[PDB]
Amino acid sequence: DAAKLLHRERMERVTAFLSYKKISPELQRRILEYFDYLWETRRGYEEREVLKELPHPLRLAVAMEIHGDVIEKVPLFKGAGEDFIRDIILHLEPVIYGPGEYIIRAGELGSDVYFINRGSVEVLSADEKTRYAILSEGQFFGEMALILRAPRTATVRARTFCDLYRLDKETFDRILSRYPEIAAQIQELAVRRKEEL
Amino acid sequence: DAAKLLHRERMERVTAFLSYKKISPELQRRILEYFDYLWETRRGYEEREVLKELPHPLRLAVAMEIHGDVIEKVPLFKGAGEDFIRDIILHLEPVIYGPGEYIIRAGELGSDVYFINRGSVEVLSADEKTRYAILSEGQFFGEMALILRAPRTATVRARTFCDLYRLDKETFDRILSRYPEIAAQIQELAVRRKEEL
Amino acid sequence: DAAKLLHRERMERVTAFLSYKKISPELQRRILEYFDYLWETRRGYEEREVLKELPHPLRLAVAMEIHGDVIEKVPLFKGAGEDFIRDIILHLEPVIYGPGEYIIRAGELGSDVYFINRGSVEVLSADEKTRYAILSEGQFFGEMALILRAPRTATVRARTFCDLYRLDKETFDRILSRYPEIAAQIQELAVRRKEEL
Amino acid sequence: DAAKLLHRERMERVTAFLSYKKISPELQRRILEYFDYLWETRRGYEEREVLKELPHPLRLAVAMEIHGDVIEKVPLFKGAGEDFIRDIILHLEPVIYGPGEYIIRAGELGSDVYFINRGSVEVLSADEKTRYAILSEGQFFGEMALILRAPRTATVRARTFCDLYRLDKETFDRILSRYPEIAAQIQELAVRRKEEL
Ligand SMILES: Nc1nc2c(ncn2[C@@H]2O[C@H]3COP(=O)(O)O[C@@H]3[C@H]2O)c(=O)[nH]1
Ligand SMILES: Nc1nc2c(ncn2[C@@H]2O[C@H]3COP(=O)(O)O[C@@H]3[C@H]2O)c(=O)[nH]1
Ligand SMILES: Nc1nc2c(ncn2[C@@H]2O[C@H]3COP(=O)(O)O[C@@H]3[C@H]2O)c(=O)[nH]1
Ligand SMILES: Nc1nc2c(ncn2[C@@H]2O[C@H]3COP(=O)(O)O[C@@H]3[C@H]2O)c(=O)[nH]1
Repeated sequence: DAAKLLHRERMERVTAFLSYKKISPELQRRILEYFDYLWETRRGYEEREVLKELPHPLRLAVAMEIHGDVIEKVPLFKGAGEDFIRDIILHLEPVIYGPGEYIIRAGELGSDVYFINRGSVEVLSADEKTRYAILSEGQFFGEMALILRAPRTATVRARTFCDLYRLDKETFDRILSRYPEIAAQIQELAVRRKEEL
Repeated sequence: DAAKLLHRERMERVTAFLSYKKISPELQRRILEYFDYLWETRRGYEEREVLKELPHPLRLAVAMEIHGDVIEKVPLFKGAGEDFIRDIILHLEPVIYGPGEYIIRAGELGSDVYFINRGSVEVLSADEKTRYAILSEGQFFGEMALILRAPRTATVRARTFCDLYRLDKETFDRILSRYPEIAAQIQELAVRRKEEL
Repeated sequence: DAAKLLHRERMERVTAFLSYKKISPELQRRILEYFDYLWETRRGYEEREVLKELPHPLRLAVAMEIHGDVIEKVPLFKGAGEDFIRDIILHLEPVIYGPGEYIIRAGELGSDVYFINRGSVEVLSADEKTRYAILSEGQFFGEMALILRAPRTATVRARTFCDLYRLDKETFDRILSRYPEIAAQIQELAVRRKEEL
Repeated sequence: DAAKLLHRERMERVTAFLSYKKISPELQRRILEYFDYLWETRRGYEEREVLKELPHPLRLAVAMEIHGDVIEKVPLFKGAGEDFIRDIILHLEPVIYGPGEYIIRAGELGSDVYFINRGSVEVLSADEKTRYAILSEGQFFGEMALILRAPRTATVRARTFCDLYRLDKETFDRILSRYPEIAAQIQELAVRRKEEL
C-alpha cells in the first residue's frame, strides 16, 4: 500500500546520500534509528500534507483527536477550557529528539517552548556539571527565555527518545497575552525555577 | 479522464490516514461527507492551480464568470460598479462549511468576512442560548470585528452545507477604505446589528 | 520530445476545466488563442524553472541573451551602461497581453511599469472617448503612477498581441533612486505627459 | 541508480532549452562545464532537499560533517568555539563560480560575504587596472560592505573554479553582533584593507 510504500523509499535516497559523502558510522546509525522511530511512531506519514487537504474546521477536529494526549497530560492544558485548546492545537508542532540529543543549550537566543508527550529530558547547567531536574510527560521547558526576556537559562538534553510539541515564540507570546490566568502560572514557575538554579 | 481520476485518489490516501490514527466514526463521516460535497460542487478540481496557468486578465475574466453568483445575490455587490467587482473578485476565497459547523465563535480575534452564496447560517450569542438571526444567500457576516474594532461579537454556525466566500481582513480593510460609499453601508449595518444584540 | 510534450498536456487539463464550469465561447477562445501564442512565442517553456537550475552569474548571462531585444529597442536602456542592464535584467518579467485586453485602467492604485518588446497599445482617457497616444516597441508606460505619486492617470489597452516586460514598483523605485540621470529623463517625460492629457 | 539517474536528466531539458533560444556557444559551454563540475563535486545531489528530511539536530550534525573543511581552513573559524560553529554552519550556503566569473563588482550594494573552500580569486579596482590581491582557501571577501557600511569597495573575479560559502547580510550582521571578539578581527582587517587600496 501507498506510503507504507513511499516512506520506504525516501530512506533509500537519504542512505545513498549518507554513503556518498561518507557520513560517520555513529551519525548514520542515528539517522537510521530516527527513521525507524519515525516509521513506527507516525508511520512516517505526512500529517503535514494530508491535513493540508482539509478545511479549517476539519483540520481543527482531526488535530484535536490525534494530538489529544498532550492537552491531557499537561495539568495546565486541562481546565484551560475549549477556547484555549482550539486556539493553540494547530500551533503545537510535533518534533522528535533522539536519546542524548541537545534540545536547548544554555546561552542560545531561542524562545521556543517544548511540551513533553513521551520520554524524559534532563535540565543542566551551562558546564553540564549540575543536573537541576529530570522532566517527563505532562511537563514543559523552554518557557523562561521569553518570560525572563533572556537567553536560554539552561541546557536541556533528551535522556530517551522524546515526542515533544514545539510552540514557536510568536504563538507562545500571543497565547501568553491572550490568557493572563495561564500566563500567571507559567510566569510563577519561571521565577520559581530561576530563584532556584 | 484526468482528475475525474486524481481526485478519486487523494481520498484514498486521506481515508487510509484516518484509519491508521483511528479517527472517530463521526469525524470520519464528516470528512467523507465533505469530500463527496467537494467532488459534486467543484468536481474537486483545483481551480486554485488551473487559474495559476493564466495571465492576470484571463484569470480575472474566468473568476468573474465562475464566481458571478455572489456579486449578483448580494445587493451591495451590484450597482457597486465594474471597478469594485474587478478589485475584489480575485480575493473572494471559496470555502465550504458542513452542517452544524462553527464558522465564527464569539470572542475570537479574527476579522475575516464571509459572503453566503449557498446555504444558511445562524447567528448566536456567546452562551448559544439566543438566536439573533438566520442568514442565507445574498447576506454576509463577520464584518463587525473590523468595523467596531472588536473581538467577534457573536457565534455563527452553519445550519446546512454552505458555500461561503471568505474575504481576508487586509483586503476587507483595503476595500473599505477604497470605497467609502459601500463602507458607509456596511458600517451602518454593523451599528444597527450592535444596537441590537 | 519533453515539453514539446508537456506543454501539450496542460492545455488538456485547462480546456477540460473550461468545459466543466461552461466558460463562455468568447473567453474559451481567448484562452486557447493565448496558449497558441504562448506555445509559438516561448514554446510554452518554463524559462522560469530552467533558469532556476543555474547559479546567479549564469542566469544573469542567459537572461541578458534571451532578453536582449528590450535593452536594445528602448533608447533609455542603451547608453545606460552595463551596470544598469545587469541590475534590472533579472527583474523584467515577460508578460503577454491579448488584443483588446486592458493592461491598465485609469484610477487604479498600481505602479507597475511596462516595456514594449513587441506589439502596440493605446493610451486612453478614463471614459475612453479620448485617445492620447499609440505606443509600440521601444516605448514604455505605467511610469506616471509612482513618479507623480498618484493613481493611474490613464487607461492602456493592447491593440494587438503584446510582449511586455513588467517591472514591479519596488524594483522600479529602487532603480529610479539608484540611477538619477535615467530617473531625470523618466520624470521629465511623466510631467510632459501630464501637462498634456 | 536514482539521481545518478535524475541529475543526468535535468541537463537534458536545460540543454534543449539552450538550443531553442539559440544561446551563444560560449555561454552554452560555460553552462555544460558548470554542470559537469556540479556532477563531480556534489554529484549534483540536492543536499538542499535530503537535509530537508532530517530534524534540526540531525541536519546540524550532517552539515557539520559534510562542510567541516571551511571551519578548518579559516583561522577565524577555528578557536571560535563550538557555539559559533553551530550558530553559523546552517547559514553557509555552498555556491560555485566558474573561472573568470564575477562574484562581486565594485560599486554594487550587496553585503553578502564569501568564504573560500577551494579555488582562488582576484581582488581588483573598479577599472580593473589594479590587482590588490589573490585570495584562496581559508581566506574570505565581501565583508567590507557591511562593516564600512558602504558599496562594494572592489571587484572580485574567480581565477579558477571556486567552491565558495556565501553568508547573507542578515546572518552576517547577526553573527557579528553575537560574537564581538570575532567581529573585532574582521573589522580590523576591513580597515587594514581600506587604508590600503
Ligand atoms: N525543571 C527545571 N527546568 C528549568 C530550570 N531552569 C531552567 N529550566 C528549564 O530549562 C530552561 C531551558 O532554558 P530556558 O531559559 O529555555 O527555560 C527553560 C526552563 O523551562 C530548573 O531549575 N528546573
Ligand atoms: N444578522 C445579524 N448578524 C449579527 C448580529 N450580531 C453580530 N452578527 C454577525 O455575526 C457576527 C459574527 O461576529 P463579528 O463580530 O464577526 O460580526 C458578525 C456579524 O456579521 C445580529 O444581531 N444580526
Ligand atoms: N504616451 C502617453 N502615455 C501617457 C499619457 N498619459 C499617461 N500615459 C501613460 O499611460 C499611463 C497609464 O497610467 P500611469 O499613470 O500608469 O502612467 C502611464 C503613462 O505611462 C500621455 O499623454 N501620452
Ligand atoms: N585581500 C584584499 N581584499 C580586499 C581589498 N579591498 C577590498 N577587498 C575585498 O574585496 C572586497 C569586495 O568588496 P567589499 O566591499 O565586498 O569587501 C571585499 C573585501 O573583502 C584589499 O585591499 N585586499
